[PDB]
Amino acid sequence: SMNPVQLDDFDAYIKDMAKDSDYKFSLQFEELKLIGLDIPHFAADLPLNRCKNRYTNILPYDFSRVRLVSMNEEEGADYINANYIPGYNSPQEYIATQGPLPETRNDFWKMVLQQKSQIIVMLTQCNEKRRVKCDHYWPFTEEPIAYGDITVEMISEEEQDDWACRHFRINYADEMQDVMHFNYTAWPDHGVPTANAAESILQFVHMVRQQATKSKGPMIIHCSAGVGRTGTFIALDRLLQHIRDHEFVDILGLVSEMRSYRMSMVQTEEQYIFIHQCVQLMWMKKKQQFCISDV
Ligand SMILES: [Cl-]
Ligand SMILES: [Cl-]
Ligand SMILES: [Cl-]
Ligand SMILES: [Cl-]
Ligand SMILES: [Cl-]
Repeated sequence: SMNPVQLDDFDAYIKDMAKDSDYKFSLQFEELKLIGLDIPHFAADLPLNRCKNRYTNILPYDFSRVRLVSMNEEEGADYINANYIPGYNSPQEYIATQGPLPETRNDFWKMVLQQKSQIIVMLTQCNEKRRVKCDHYWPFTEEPIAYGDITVEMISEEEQDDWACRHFRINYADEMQDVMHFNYTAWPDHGVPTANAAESILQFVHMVRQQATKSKGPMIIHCSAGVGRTGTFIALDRLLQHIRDHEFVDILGLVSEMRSYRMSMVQTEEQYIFIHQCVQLMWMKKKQQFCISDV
């Protein structure tokens, strides 16, 4: 479950991964399916926490789960469906979480505050094609809204074709924190995304990364399950940095590592292949960069 590939061999690699109706893609993916099967998630299974999980089979591992501050000995007080994930720069660079439910939106804001996260990435619209994905857990207007103990004011909201950016100021009594929220709204349909789809997503990943160099705390990433589009964005973000610095990539290693921190990161084979497609584009662009001589 690591397979590092030299970038000047990546073209031939993906052609081989693609032969026989993507057979080697499937085989790697079947390797990945096994990662984390015997890592405990006892907390995720507590009775009082059943209603805090969007899905019954997307549960946070106990070792990497994010804990909320607990006033109580009440069961599951500290629980949220979120895990820390390593990144390119730090071992707790990200938090991958499900899209908040109405019943957990308060818990979600508590996490943002307690974790001192200044960046939230949302890879879904609240509803898509008449299916619920995520509660609209932030305000609709500029008027501050109380979410349990934490008030959120939208300071600004900028909408583009494929994404929107929102500045939130959050407070808990005398404690105040500023948070940027980035919502990608054009996540492609099943199955082979266009060239423009891949380019749009890479542009989005680039913009979030620019804000991350200015900020501190974990970067919170969610979709609906907090595994599929979420793992994909995290993979892409790390791969962008990696490919800037190196002449090789290990995508298999990368997803294997992520699945050790949260189950089912990169949910589908189609997403796994999409990562490879995005890496082919990153490589093309780096090769364009090679035609400029500075040093
Ligand atoms: Cl950890
Ligand atoms: Cl850390
Ligand atoms: Cl403060
Ligand atoms: Cl890795
Ligand atoms: Cl996809």
